[PDB]
Amino acid sequence: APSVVTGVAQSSPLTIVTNPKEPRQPVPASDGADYLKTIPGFAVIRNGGSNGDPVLRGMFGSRLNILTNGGMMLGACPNRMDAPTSYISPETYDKLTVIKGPQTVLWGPGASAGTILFEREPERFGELGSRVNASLLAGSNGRFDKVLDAAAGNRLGYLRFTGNHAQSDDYEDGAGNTVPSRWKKWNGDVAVGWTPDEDTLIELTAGKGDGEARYAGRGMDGSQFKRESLGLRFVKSNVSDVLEKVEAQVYYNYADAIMDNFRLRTPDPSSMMPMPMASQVDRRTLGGRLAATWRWDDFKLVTGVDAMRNEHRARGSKYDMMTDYYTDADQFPWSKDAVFHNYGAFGELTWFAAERDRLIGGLRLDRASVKDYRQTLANPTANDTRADTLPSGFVRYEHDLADSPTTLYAGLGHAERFPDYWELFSPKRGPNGSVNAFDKIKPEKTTQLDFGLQYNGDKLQAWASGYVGVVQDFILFSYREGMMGSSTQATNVDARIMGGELGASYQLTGNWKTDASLAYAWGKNSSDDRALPQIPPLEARFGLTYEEGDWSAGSLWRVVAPQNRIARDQGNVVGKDFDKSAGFGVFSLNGAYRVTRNVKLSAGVDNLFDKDYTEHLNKAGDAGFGFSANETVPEPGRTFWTKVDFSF
Ligand SMILES: [Cu+2]
Repeated sequence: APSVVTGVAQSSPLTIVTNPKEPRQPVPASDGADYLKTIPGFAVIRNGGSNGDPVLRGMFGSRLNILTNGGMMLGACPNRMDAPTSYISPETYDKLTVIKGPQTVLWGPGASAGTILFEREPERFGELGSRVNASLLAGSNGRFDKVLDAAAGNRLGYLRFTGNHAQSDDYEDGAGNTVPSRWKKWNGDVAVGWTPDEDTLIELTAGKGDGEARYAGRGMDGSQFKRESLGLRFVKSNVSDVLEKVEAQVYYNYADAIMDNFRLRTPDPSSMMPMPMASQVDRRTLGGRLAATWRWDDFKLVTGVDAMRNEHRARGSKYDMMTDYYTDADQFPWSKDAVFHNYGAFGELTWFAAERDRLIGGLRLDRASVKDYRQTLANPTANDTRADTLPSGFVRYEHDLADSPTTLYAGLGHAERFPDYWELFSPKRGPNGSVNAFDKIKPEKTTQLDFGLQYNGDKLQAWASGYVGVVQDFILFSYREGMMGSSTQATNVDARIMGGELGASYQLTGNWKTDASLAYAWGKNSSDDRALPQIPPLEARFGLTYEEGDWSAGSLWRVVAPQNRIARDQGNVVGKDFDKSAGFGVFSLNGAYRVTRNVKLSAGVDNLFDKDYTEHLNKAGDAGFGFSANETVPEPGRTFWTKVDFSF
């Protein structure tokens, strides 16, 4: 029976696995963050119509470790207008995996909050054959998506093409105002795979993508988000009796971004930027991974190394005051400001004691350097390099109850994250006493305890996952004051965090089903005896479902508490806290019909009751567009969408 997705269970301890090709009930804006909105734990900062910044249990930014096909794609805007999830079209992947908390060491450094894994799976052709999947979505406000996934091959290897094109106009809020929010996005990507015998795979991949998006939050819109990307991966299997797998992969991703104030808006003569202005930035990322999995019937061991160089450059437009001329950014040389390296080694080990007891541990050690290539701002850290060695690891114990189909789990984790591009270069001020941020921001050290349970019964599925943690040298942003616009200062503080997520799924009759989910996050700034900023409020979802093995309808109610813990004028590189937030409820409806084996119809109405509201985390709306300099960007009002999936 064909459904429409509205939440995801925790399928295993701390681990959520979904297929991002299923329709989702608050229809996602064709980016990475909106596909995480359905998973309890995740909030999204809103910037406009798309390209939100994702947040997991209140943690922001590089604390989330988002990988696409094992590789890592970093954007270039100093103010994270193109966060790593903005280059992702989840409709083109096949699997989405979320691992909550510092509880894997297999996928790179600094995963304090969690790991997110969008991946393509290799084809499985036997005889000579072909396969086409395609989808079309029309919705309110000029929403149109077009998605294609096609492949061909036999048992010796395959060609696969995936690609999408998606766009929408400005949406409107619960009060009929239109919000600066149009966007456009395309992606094209090729993969060639060689399977010379059943144990061997060599796959080669490349693609490009591009997009634009109007940003209600910011003083500039994204007129270009160019992506060029390349990858190679080698996998052998059954190398020996113990050696079960050897994986090597190299990835190259390149981001090339243009933000300006004149292509998607007109400059605004009251603001700090009253003339046409364009900012061009790029980000070149090269990395790879080598890994061996060993298996001997009571133990599994995975050992590997991984590396990563990333480079960052900028160049602006000019504008002559006495001529009204305007020279563009591409008429000038790129100016490097930062290069980052990381090398790491890792080991993860599982013990299958009995069949109701499981022990997992992992360790990883990291060498992480950054060089500051800025010559001026003169620059007291010009051409300075700095590094650190960061041990990280975790232990998880899982035990199944002999009685019921219940699983309990507890785990302890410790993660050290080196500061990222935004934490060292983007803040105009560093800590009191510092020459700048690059010199003094210390790495972040998180120590967290994760616990929860699973119940998979006949009519009743349920899961919970809680966390408690301290964070030493949490990298906090303080906007505090303005002097020519708002300027930030990065600092290090100690903090306490705690929260959890739970959910439940009950089968009423054979056709009727209802589910629920709750998500909480709490955070204290222990160094200053106040709350942590940018924490989302407690939130709850209720769904009702009718399936008749041919077609289904669904109802959804999202209920969100107010947030009364705020730390005004503090936050991250993207947003600051200003006001306690109002709660709200939003109701939604969906159906689905299987027309034939190949053609599946879906449709929904989002926010049926046209609620006027704003999430706590959304950006502070511009004021060049009519906002009171602090009101946050409003969520869309009533919206309809319809989608056809065909798989011939
Ligand atoms: Cu920008």
